[PDB]
Amino acid sequence: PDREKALELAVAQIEKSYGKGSVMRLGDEARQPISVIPTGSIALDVALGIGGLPRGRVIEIYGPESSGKTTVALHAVANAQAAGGVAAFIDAEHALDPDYAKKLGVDTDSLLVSQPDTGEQALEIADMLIRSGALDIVVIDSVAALVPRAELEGEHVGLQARLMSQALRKMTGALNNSGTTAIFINQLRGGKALKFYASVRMDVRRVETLKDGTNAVGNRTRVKVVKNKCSPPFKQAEFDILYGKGISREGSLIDMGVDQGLIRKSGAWFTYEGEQLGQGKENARNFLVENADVADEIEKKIKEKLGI
Repeated sequence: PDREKALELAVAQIEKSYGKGSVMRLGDEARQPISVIPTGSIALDVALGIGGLPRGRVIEIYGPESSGKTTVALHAVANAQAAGGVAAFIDAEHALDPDYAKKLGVDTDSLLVSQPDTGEQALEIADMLIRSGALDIVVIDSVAALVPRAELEGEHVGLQARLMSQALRKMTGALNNSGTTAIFINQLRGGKALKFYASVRMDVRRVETLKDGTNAVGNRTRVKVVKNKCSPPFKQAEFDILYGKGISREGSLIDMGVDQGLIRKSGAWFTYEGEQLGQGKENARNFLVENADVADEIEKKIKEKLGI
């Protein structure tokens, strides 16, 4: 007790001097904010502690080419919009499939999109939009492609990382005031700065291909929250990304349903509330999309349990 008070004291000071979430026990509960941006997977939302991505903060989603990181970012955009928010996409990759985006739920027609000339222009344009205070979310695709005017014009050579540092300093201010979430997408082969400014960092991988007899359906995706200033870090989540359709909300609800024991098994059968969802995972998955009311109740109960 003599020790516990001096430690609590120490933490309180640390917290007051450097920010809430500057230290925490990994077992601690998450302090729930007013609103967050759901990710598209409840499993990830849970892994994230606060039921989704935080507002007013920088976020980094990284992984190899074709890992699903864009898909996660696109789902963030869809939810933000679905709650009546405005969204922006700073595109230096020129890779966006809007039909795909549309099928996830993105209102593409009303999605702001910029295809910048340079790295600095991209980040300036980003800041300018953020300072409006009219945006809920902005996605920057991508870090690697934020090439500096000088490099794009002719001719020292370490300045791209310096451009990101400078830009993030400014942006972080604007983001905090505005309540806008910035997502940076990033490859593996200016991340040195982003790594520290980011309140959340998500490591995304493809784990394995999905079945459909002899032809596939998609990829089981794994995400580790390697950095989280809003809740205990180092948590991970797994969910399914189905080609042309995105994250299986339904499949994620089942997985977490059984994880929490709200959903039970009678062998291959999935029980809920004493009634059967389906035999095998895909019928359960299909049953939930055809029956939205019960899918929302499963989600309802999952959040009630975890306080998400």
